[PDB]
Amino acid sequence: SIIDQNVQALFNEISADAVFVTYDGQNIKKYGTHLDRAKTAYIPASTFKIANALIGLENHKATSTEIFKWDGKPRFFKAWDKDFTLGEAMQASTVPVYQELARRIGPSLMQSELQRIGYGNMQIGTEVDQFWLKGPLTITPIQEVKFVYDLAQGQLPFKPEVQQQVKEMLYVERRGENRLYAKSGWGMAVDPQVGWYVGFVEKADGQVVAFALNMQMKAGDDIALRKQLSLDVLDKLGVFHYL
Ligand SMILES: *C(=O)[C@H](CO)[C@@H]1N[C@@H](C(=O)O)C(C)(C)S1
Repeated sequence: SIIDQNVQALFNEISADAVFVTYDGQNIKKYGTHLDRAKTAYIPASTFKIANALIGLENHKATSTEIFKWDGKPRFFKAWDKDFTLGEAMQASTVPVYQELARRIGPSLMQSELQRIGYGNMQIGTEVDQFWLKGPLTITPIQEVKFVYDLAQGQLPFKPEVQQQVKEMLYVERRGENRLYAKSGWGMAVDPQVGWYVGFVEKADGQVVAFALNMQMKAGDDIALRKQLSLDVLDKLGVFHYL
């Protein structure tokens, strides 16, 4: 109860509309400045890389050790003018690498797969390398936590080793034997801009707590806030304490 209060007091800083959803395989809990956001579907943005990677590896469109060579065309961030493996690109949010992946998957296979796994509204439109960045694909924060919780538990409808590979692409840090897995997202090409920070905390016992920060974004917002806010919540909840 007071834990739940200590979490809300963090959201007093946050002028933006936000929601923080947690899941432990039984109960969904909601926190933030605007709770209806948990039931609302938004474009997945870079959080789709999780599903994309899974779909690609499952269908032999790539390997986890394969290197996606840079084409020489300067990308949106100078950081992306480089060669990447799916894991390195996952950490760096290298959009062009996953665009290449989506193109290799193709629109037919991408459609059937998203339908098979029930990922959000399962709509891709006509551009197989754009749907997650500008719609029509949408997904709710509740759908994100249930999806990412299953990845943690190896319960998604994919090969164990495929789920394993994508899981470790999301690894951030550990404290004791509690491990933090996460993925950030910023739907920059839509009004309103959507900000994501989706993941889970794996406690060595075997118990997992999946999480999903979903908030309103604006031009010029601090890129580090989403993660930082999420860690501040995970600390106050007792799921992932600071040192
Ligand atoms: C994916 O959500 C975007 C591409 O539009 C990339 N990821 C962002 C993020 O996770 O913070 C970015 C601002 C690095 S760009």
